[PDB]
Amino acid sequence: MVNPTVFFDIAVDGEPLGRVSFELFADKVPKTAENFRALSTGEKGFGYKGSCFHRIIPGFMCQGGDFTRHNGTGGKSIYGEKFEDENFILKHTGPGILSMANAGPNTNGSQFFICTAKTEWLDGKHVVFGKVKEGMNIVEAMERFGSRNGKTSKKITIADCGQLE
Ligand SMILES: CC(=O)N1CCC[C@@H](C)C1
Repeated sequence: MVNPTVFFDIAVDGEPLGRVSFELFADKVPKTAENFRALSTGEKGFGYKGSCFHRIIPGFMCQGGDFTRHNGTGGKSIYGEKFEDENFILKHTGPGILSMANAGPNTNGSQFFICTAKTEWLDGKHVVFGKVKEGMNIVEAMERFGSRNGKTSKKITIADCGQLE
């Protein structure tokens, strides 16, 4: 087929950091890939633009996607509020993996995370659906504004986002 590609233009307290692009595995997880793709373009009237990465843990991951409450408690999918775990075919093999954040089985909304390391303990618990294609240096830069518990030292936001391919 043709896995779509989306981008995020990251900012720190408004100051431009850089662009990160992701390939979405629509071929393996079509429903999960579509949710992220649609939220990246904002076609449903809501999405990632303007939202922040509320939890960043060095050597672990960068979490974001809460465009409703903006603190890790909200966010919503394009299929209503929450949707089921599609499948656990793909694993958290290393840095760059794009996966779904959740509050337990079948509670996928809009929140997601970018791994900065292999996180195999999350395999079978979080739906992996994409991977960073370009701008891993920017993800590594974001990681420097995080902390051990996850609280960020500065506001890391998605200044702009959309579809590339
Ligand atoms: C609860 C949840 O979805 N997440 C995202 C992945 C890393 C976890 C510590 C938190």
